[PDB]
Amino acid sequence: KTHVQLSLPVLQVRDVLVRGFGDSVEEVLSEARQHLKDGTCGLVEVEKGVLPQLEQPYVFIKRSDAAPHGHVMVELVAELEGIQYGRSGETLGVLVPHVGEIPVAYRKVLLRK
Repeated sequence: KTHVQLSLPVLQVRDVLVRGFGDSVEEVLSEARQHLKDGTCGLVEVEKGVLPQLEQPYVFIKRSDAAPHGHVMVELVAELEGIQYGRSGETLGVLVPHVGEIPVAYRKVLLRK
């Protein structure tokens, strides 16, 4: 399937144990996609002071369209030293590995895979 319905655990930035997916734009997009498939991917909602507490490169989910079955259609955009790899809509948040942190909420997304 080109799209996959996911429910992403929303994590508080200060709870996150593994603060990024790796060391290159290509690695973090690779790792993010694998964690999304394996159900081991969390979402941090971006506000003032969040991104400096996470590791670059960042992986964002961004709205790709204006929402089947409650699931917002999203795609992945990476960012390193202020350059983004991809073009998409509004940021829903930054992706991180999920290693058992307790979420505050779930974000239903339809991931372009």
